Amino acid sequence: MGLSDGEWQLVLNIWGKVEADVAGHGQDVLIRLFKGHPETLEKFDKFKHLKTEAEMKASEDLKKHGNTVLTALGGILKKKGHHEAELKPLAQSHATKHKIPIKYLEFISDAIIHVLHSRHPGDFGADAQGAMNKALELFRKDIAAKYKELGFQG
Ligand code: HEM
Repeated sequence: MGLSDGEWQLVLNIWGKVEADVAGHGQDVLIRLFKGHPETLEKFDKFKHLKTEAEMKASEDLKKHGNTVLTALGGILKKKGHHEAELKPLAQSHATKHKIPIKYLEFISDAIIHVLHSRHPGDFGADAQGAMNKALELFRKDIAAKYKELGFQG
């Protein structure tokens, strides 16, 4: 499931563009997720009134959470697969506290890739698309393994 040095470079190069506006990207990611898959929004009680993209875009609380999400994922990707320590706390909370079905991680992955297409069409070429998909697939695999280790079957 691993990535070559080349594939990681493609990943970290496009990620570098995300780093110019982590909160903006994070915001757009959660908007895509919540609009494409409303069942995910149901996990955030404090966002229940947010129904339209405009309402979501206007929420600084949602933007702040977007920042929190991509900051954590950024820490993980920069480790190039060597992300045990970063994944431990995240699997623990998401498996045992928030109880986020593993499927929803695939949805947020899709949403991340969508935002990258939206914001960086010049720089997010097909090689970088393939590599990002691989990187997110590794992330999902490793966390899904932790979920089961923790007894979370959702
Ligand atoms: C790339 C995947 C994800 C990353 C990196 C991520 C990261 C985080 C982080 C860092 C936090 C705060 C610390 C913590 O509680 O662990 C958090 C909280 C949370 N996450 Fe995630 N998350 C991801 C996916 C998801 C998805 C897909 C959902 C729901 C469909 C979700 C639901 C939540 C909820 C409900 C909280 C608590 C929010 C609050 O009460 O303020 N997460 N996430």
